[PDB]
Amino acid sequence: SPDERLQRRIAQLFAEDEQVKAARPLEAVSAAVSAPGMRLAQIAATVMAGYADRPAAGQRAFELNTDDATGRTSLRLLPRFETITYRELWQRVGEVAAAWHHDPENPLRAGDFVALLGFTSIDYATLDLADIHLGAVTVPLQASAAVSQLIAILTETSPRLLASTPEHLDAAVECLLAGTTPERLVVFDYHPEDDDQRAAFESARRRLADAGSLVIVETLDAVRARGRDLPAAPLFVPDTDDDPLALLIYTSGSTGTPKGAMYTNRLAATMWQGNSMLQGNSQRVGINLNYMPMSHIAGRISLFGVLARGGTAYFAAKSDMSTLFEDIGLVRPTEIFFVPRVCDMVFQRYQSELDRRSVAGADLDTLDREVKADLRQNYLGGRFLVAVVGSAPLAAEMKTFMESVLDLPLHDGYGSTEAGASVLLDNQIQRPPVLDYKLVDVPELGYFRTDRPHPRGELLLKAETTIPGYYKRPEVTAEIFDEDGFYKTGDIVAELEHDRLVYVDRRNNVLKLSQGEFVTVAHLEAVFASSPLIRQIFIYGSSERSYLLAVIVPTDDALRGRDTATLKSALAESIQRIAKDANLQPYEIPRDFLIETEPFTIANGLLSGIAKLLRPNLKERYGAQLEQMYTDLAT
Ligand SMILES: Nc1ncnc2c1ncn2[C@@H]1O[C@H](COP(=O)(O)O)[C@@H](O)[C@H]1O
Repeated sequence: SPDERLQRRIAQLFAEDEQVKAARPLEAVSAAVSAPGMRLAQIAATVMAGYADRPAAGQRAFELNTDDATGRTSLRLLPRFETITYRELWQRVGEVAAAWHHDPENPLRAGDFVALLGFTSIDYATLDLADIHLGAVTVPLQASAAVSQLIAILTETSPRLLASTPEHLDAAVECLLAGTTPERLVVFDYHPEDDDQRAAFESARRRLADAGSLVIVETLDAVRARGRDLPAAPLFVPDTDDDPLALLIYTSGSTGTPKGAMYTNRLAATMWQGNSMLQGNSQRVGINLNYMPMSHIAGRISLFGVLARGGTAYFAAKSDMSTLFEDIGLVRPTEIFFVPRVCDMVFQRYQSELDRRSVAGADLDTLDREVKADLRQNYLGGRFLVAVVGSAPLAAEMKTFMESVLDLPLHDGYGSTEAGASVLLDNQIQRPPVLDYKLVDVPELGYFRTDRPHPRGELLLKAETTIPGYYKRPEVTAEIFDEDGFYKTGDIVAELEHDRLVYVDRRNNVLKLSQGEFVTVAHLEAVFASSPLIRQIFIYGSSERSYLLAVIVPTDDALRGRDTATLKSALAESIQRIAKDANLQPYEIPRDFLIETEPFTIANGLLSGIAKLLRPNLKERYGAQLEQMYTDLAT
């Protein structure tokens, strides 16, 4: 059977693979972690002691290369990873915490805010745990946020320390020049031998000097060396009836201004011991590649859930996924969380390889099997026990495809920053943490409890993992809870039967075409991902119009040897074939579109940090062009 075959691979792994064998969670440690009165920092401490000698975290090895022509010295990555142990990481954490707690003039205290501007890394983990160690509130800033937004965040949270990576010092210094509250700027992920990083650092210190700031600019290495000669810091443990704030996770609802979702000491502890499948509540060996930012809930769960199981968390070299598959192939994780964008990258690799190897003497469906086998064992590392997709919808055909590549199920996990990570797993309500739910009719979008095969409406939730609200935004907080205490997800679902729900789309993505047919734009975007010719797609509509438009980023091979006209016909053809396969309505098919050779990225503000389309920014970028296309066509 399919499970039988997969279970045969795992038995081989545990017989043969000694890294895997050595990373099995310890029952005694898991027991201690799930102990009743344990608070967040005690959990961290227990894990670190319990797994002290094991590799905890890894990063790419690197070299420093001097170009004798330019004279410039740059950090260069090597194709391997280096690890540090639980003991070493915790030692580093304790050093930062001692430095902060025992500072002679201006020490940090429980409840102070600390702001962090980074990706995900050993240094990030060090700073984040040190906050936890002292009961400081972590504010992990989104790299994708505009400086104006960052300043808004800092104004609101009044942190006493700001920490930043070199690539982010430009935004960090503008925040500090603006008269915000941090007293120290701590640079991390910092290699002074790299000229570009050194220049960013020395610029940062000299601009703050020139401007007469009293901010102390320093390196994380220097903070650690200082704490190394200071007494041990106390471990923060709130009293039994207290649940102080521990973490703010900023998230942008249906339009991009950040609101800080409040995670209390208790809610943050669920990332170590809550029951998702990627949370630390299991005995699965956790060797994983962390490629999502610590500013997002999925990044934090990926780190803390792995640490909770005594596994090893490897950090991706880059935040834009440009090293993602090289990293996965080197790490060979025993688990992944996919976002759909990553499934896209796998599909594009497949299409490319298949097209390339499809020579005259080929047997094609045996070739398909061979390309997928190569993807599986080599591109993705061949050590997977489990796979999950989440954060955004995956179309049925791409799910079918990915399962064919992985040769195991691809679990669909639905959750949110506000509601919690688990909520729905493969269409099944997860209890715990869900306490109850209901569907509420949405008459103006055509979703009623009395709809056709299955009831439809907005999902409203109660769960143990729901946030209490957003930090200092109580009128915004008021709107996400109904009179009875239900969290309004803003998501449309269908109820197949009790506790079994199918995600449709966000309420705000449901559009009524003029003839009165509703379309779901994010869902249709997912469907057209299966076009072998489409690299990215943004689908756009107007309720004043009868049909959809799109902005399509073609693949490199789709582009090759074609002019604009030919490229459009080829895309249009592919679009029709995909629509047929997914049994789409005629009105669900983009009837024209813009060709865009510039990919949507984090850097140009069109992708989020977890590679989701940022709809408000895409509407602002292409909306005028698109409406003009509507007008030209109507003419
Ligand atoms: N498995 C999934 N399928 C479809 N959409 C999802 C899934 N998981 C999360 N989402 C979407 O992501 C939103 C939460 O985003 P975030 O707070 O960034 O995790 C949800 O309200 C959904 O719109």
